[PDB]
Amino acid sequence: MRAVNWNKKEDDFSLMFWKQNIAQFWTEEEIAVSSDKNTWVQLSKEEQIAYKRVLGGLTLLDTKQGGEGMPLVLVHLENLQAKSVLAFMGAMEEVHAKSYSHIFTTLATEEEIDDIFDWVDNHPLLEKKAGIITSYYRRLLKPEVTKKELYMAMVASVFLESYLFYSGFFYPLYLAGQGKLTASGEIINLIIRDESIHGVFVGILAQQIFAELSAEEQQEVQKETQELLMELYEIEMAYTEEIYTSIGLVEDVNRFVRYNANKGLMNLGLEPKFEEEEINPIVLNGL
Amino acid sequence: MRAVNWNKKEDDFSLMFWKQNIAQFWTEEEIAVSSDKNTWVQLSKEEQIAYKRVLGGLTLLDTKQGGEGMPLVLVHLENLQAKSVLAFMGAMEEVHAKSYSHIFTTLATEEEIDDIFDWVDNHPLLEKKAGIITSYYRRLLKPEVTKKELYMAMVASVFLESYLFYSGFFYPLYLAGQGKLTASGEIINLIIRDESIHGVFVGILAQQIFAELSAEEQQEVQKETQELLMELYEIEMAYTEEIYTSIGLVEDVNRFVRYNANKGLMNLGLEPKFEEEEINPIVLNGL
Ligand SMILES: [Mn+2]
Ligand SMILES: [Mn+2]
Ligand SMILES: [Mn+2]
Ligand SMILES: [Mn+2]
Repeated sequence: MRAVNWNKKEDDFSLMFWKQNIAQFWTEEEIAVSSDKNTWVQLSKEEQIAYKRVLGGLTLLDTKQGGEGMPLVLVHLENLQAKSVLAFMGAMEEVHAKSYSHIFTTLATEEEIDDIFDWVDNHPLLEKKAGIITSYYRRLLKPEVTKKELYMAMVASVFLESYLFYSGFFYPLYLAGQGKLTASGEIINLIIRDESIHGVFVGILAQQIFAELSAEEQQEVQKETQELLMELYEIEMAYTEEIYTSIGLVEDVNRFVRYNANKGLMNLGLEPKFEEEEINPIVLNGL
Repeated sequence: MRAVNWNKKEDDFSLMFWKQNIAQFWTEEEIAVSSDKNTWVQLSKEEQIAYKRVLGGLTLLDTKQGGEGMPLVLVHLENLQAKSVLAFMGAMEEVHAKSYSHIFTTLATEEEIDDIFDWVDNHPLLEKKAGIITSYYRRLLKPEVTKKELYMAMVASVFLESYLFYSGFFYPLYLAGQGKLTASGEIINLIIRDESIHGVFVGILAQQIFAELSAEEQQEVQKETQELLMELYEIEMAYTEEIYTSIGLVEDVNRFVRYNANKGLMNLGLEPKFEEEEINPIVLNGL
């Protein structure tokens, strides 16, 4: 039975990703958020509610990535060095999820926080998008999985990591790029720094598996990936309209969703699907 | 679908375990092992070989705990705050496993390190003892698991990290308690500091599940647990004879194995099985 040996490379990249993930280690106690109270209180109630809602959705996605996505993908890997990096990534999803609570405890009353988790837990769009992603992960709950099943779980993980978070990341970046909620904006920027590297790494692993598929299974997975892309897109378009119609930003965020969906695809070594468009410089300045 | 909400307690202990696990965070790059070369080179051939053999075994066990044990147990938990702790613990098993390589790269040649991993990978005792523990984890590879199956996976996990590692931990501690290989002994003490709290935590969760079992399943699990304890003890007696006969420390290590088996039992809220004996004061000083 094999032990992990870091003095003999199992691949060309797991060590550098390991070192970068651990270099980027952080926890919420390193950022005081209370100085955001000042700008929080100058936001309209629509702006506040949008911010809370998006953070709630992000919390849910990270809870699923830490609790199901990284653990079930990593258990089936044979590459012990790569497994290690995914275990570390998995812990950081929990650090991310807990981070949002740290922001909530400063910006919202105990009752307002109950409100938001009730809204998450009962939300039909969040349930649909989480249900879809996690159905690929739950296929892995069996002793032996096919390469195709593992590949599609990794596509789903990248689509979560690189694509589905961004309808949520948009708004904290937008506010931070205007000097509002800048402490919370820092925390969001730490999460994004981690997720950028998560997405690349999982996408490298997927590309490896794809090369081990037959020409046929390669076609089947391309067809499934395009369908998954578009089913999530339709959910995301409904989610952005729900969240941002009150504040006039639906078209802005839609551009940023498509931009990030193309980044996910590129992480998988696939061609972009959406035409390039001008993304808001204020959110680029919040990055 | 539920998101983790750290502003409402899901139990009355996960938060303090989360904080302590993260307070204890460390990385191998924080301990330079090069000052150990001095004492390494004054060890006899028998001593050097026993040290490399035990570090090899420990590398194997941490590999399985990070790669199967924490992930499969955590995925079935419903408590989202507890899940989070276990995912953090899972990443630190990979930090543990990688730390042994860090010790190896300073003490041993590339060829010497190949020799060790060839020996761990083909070792029949290490295979049997890993295989026994990992068989409880592999039962969890299915959509629905029983309370009984989860409980026995948690017993196995505590048996691994409160009991099975200690036939290995003994030697680094025994050397470090004589002022030898003290830098490596630091890294071993950091691993033990983690494992000590991993064990307590998994055992709290096991006790919770045991309370949700029927009286009859409670009896069945008590029986399985005692049988498991003793099957592993027999394997440990063979391992300790193989490793420590050459250096005159078999009876010393056997006492430390029993002591730590009693700790594992106590972590599960069970009675100790072995008499209290005096453990080698030199390993206590290494700790
Ligand atoms: Mn995350
Ligand atoms: Mn991630
Ligand atoms: Mn460990
Ligand atoms: Mn452990």
